[PDB]
Amino acid sequence: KVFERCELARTLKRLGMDGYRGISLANWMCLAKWESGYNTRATNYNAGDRSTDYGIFQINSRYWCNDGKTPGALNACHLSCSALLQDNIADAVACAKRVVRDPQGIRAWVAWRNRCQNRDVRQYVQGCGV
Repeated sequence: KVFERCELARTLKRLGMDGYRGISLANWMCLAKWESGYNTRATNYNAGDRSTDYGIFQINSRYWCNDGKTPGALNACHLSCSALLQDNIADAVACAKRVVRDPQGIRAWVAWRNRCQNRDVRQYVQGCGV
C-alpha cells in the first residue's frame, strides 16, 4: 500500500508515534517519505552484504527482522521480515520503536540524518489534523 501523506500521519499518531522517545510525528513522516515514498511494499537488496531493507521504514534484515537468507543476521524486533510488508503498519511501527530505543535514536537511519536532521520538516504534517 502506498499511503497518502496525511493518511499516514494520522495512522502513525494512532499507533503512538507522536513524540515516541522524543521523536515528533513530522520526523517519522520525513523518514518514511525518504526511505520508501510511503510504500509498505518497498524493498532494497544490498548485494554488498546480502541483507535487504523492508517496508515503509526500510528496516534491514541484518539486525531487525528474519528473512532466513541474511548471513549471520539478528532479529531484534522478533518478526519475520514478511511482517514489514503488510498494508497494516502496526508491526512495522512496533519494530521502528524497537530500533529507536537503541543509543542512536532516530539517527539509526542514515537517510534521516541526510534529509531530515536539522531540516524544516513542518511541511510533512501540515494540514493533517495531527
